[PDB]
Amino acid sequence: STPGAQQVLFRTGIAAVNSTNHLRVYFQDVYGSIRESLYEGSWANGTEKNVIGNAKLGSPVAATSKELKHIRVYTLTEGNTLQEFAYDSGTGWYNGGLGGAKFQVAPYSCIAAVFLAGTDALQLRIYAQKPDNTIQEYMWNGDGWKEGTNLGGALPGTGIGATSFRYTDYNGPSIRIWFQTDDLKLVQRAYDPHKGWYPDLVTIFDRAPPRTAIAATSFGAGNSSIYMRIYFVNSDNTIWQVCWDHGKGYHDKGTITPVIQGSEVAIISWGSFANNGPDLRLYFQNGTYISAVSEWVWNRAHGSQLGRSALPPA
Ligand SMILES: CC(=O)N[C@H]1[C@@H](O[C@H]2[C@@H](O)[C@@H](CO)O[C@@H](O)[C@@H]2O[C@@H]2O[C@@H](C)[C@@H](O)[C@@H](O)[C@@H]2O)O[C@H](CO)[C@H](O)[C@@H]1O
Ligand SMILES: CC(=O)N[C@H]1[C@@H](O[C@H]2[C@@H](O)[C@@H](CO)O[C@@H](O)[C@@H]2O[C@@H]2O[C@@H](C)[C@@H](O)[C@@H](O)[C@@H]2O)O[C@H](CO)[C@H](O)[C@@H]1O
Ligand SMILES: CC(=O)N[C@H]1[C@@H](O[C@H]2[C@@H](O)[C@@H](CO)O[C@@H](O)[C@@H]2O[C@@H]2O[C@@H](C)[C@@H](O)[C@@H](O)[C@@H]2O)O[C@H](CO)[C@H](O)[C@@H]1O
Ligand SMILES: CC(=O)N[C@H]1[C@@H](O[C@H]2[C@@H](O)[C@@H](CO)O[C@H](O)[C@@H]2O[C@@H]2O[C@@H](C)[C@@H](O)[C@@H](O)[C@@H]2O)O[C@H](CO)[C@H](O)[C@@H]1O
Ligand SMILES: CC(=O)N[C@H]1[C@@H](O[C@H]2[C@@H](O)[C@@H](CO)O[C@H](O)[C@@H]2O[C@@H]2O[C@@H](C)[C@@H](O)[C@@H](O)[C@@H]2O)O[C@H](CO)[C@H](O)[C@@H]1O
Ligand SMILES: C[C@@H]1O[C@@H](O)[C@@H](O)[C@H](O)[C@@H]1O
Ligand SMILES: [Cl-]
Repeated sequence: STPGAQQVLFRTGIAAVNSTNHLRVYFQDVYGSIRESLYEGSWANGTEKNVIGNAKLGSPVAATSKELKHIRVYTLTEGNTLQEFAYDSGTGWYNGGLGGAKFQVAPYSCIAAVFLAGTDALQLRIYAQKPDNTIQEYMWNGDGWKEGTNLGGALPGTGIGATSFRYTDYNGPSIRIWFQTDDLKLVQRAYDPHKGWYPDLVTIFDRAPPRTAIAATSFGAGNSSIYMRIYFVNSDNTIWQVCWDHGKGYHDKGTITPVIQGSEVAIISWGSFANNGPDLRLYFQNGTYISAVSEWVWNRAHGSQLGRSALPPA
């Protein structure tokens, strides 16, 4: 290992945000602090100096952005309330208003977060699990944090993945979330502006490890068209990918890369098939320097490859 890698919590929550190939990755250190590593032509940071706040040890870590102008990082307090670390260009980092609402969630809750797509407005949707094991949506629409739609029961401790996109023929954003139910299946719920939340769950994987990590992205929105990718840790101790492609639906799935038992997972993307992409980056723990965070890359030029073997501070 390295003194650097040893600072990274084993099975840390992982999140990532980007503006094309300008990357930020969030993780928890062994003292409970949330740190940011960065890629701006090369990897940097992830040190004691790149602390953006503190969270309960073992906390989920979620993040969403509007390019790198506005970044929001979500975690649990020691009291099992949702909290938020915020960055705005020109202001830097501060404690977001989410914590002030004191939303109490199950101590084992995960978190997902999206900015709503296709608007300049800063509108956020956060997904977590309440003590009754239901998935609750929380909303910011410019005038305080409020509860949104309750999305029903899920396996206690389920991973939660989420993405927002805007079809170019729609007048408003869509949302898709993924989670695990008590029967251990992985499922999708869906929100469109005309149907609201679709009544029924769509199964994307028949049986997954209990509380397996779940991470999702979408890209290349067009007229009533989208591409989506969902990742989770399967029982073979690897990340698997599930593929939605326009015109084919949920038509394929397969292993991507080995991880440590119980690794968490983050995904970012940019670009589209129509324009010499997309690009995909996955972050996870695969045992490099024991506890370092590693990267997997997909692009058009070279397809599937391992990227940075050990992210800063390793
Ligand atoms: C090794 C090398 O010199 N090039 C290969 C590498 O590409 C990286 C470079 O092309 C670099 C040029 O300045 O641009 C990088 O963006 C790219 O790296 C990858 O993407 C960035 C955004 C981060 O995720 C990096 O950790 C990641 O490695 O890798 C590519 C594709 O995987 C090609 O092999 C290049 O030949
Ligand atoms: C690549 C690099 O060396 N970045 C360092 C630099 O980053 C900051 C500058 O780019 C600055 C220009 O006005 O804007 C800052 O907000 C930016 O901060 C970095 O990017 C944003 C989006 C956040 O992710 C920040 O946490 C991150 O630091 O200078 C800073 C210190 O000011 C850091 O050393 C970066 O390493
Ligand atoms: C300038 C200022 O006083 N900011 C404090 C205020 O933050 C809100 C304002 O910053 C407002 C005007 O620019 O923008 C809001 O977006 C912002 O709230 C933050 O961003 C939104 C998208 C949500 O993520 C919020 O939870 C988050 O705070 O009030 C906050 C508390 O809400 C802080 O005190 C800011 O310093
Ligand atoms: C897959 C398909 O073509 N039809 C399903 C699907 O409905 C589609 C359909 O309404 C089209 C209209 O062009 O818009 C979407 O593709 C929609 O699917 C919804 O969004 C996609 C991105 C996925 O997340 C999908 O799971 C979701 O349902 O779903 C409906 C459910 O009412 C029916 O199952 C159609 O037969
Ligand atoms: C839509 C479809 O049939 N997908 C196949 C396909 O996927 C490839 C393929 O569409 C080529 C076309 O030359 O473009 C990419 O390689 C695409 O890859 C898929 O999307 C990228 C973003 C990644 O998520 C990657 O993991 C994924 O496979 O061929 C592959 C095998 O090479 C599969 O058979 C898909 O189901
Ligand atoms: C985008 C939509 O915004 C509000 O209407 C919420 O009540 C819905 O759950 C959804 O998040
Ligand atoms: Cl110093």
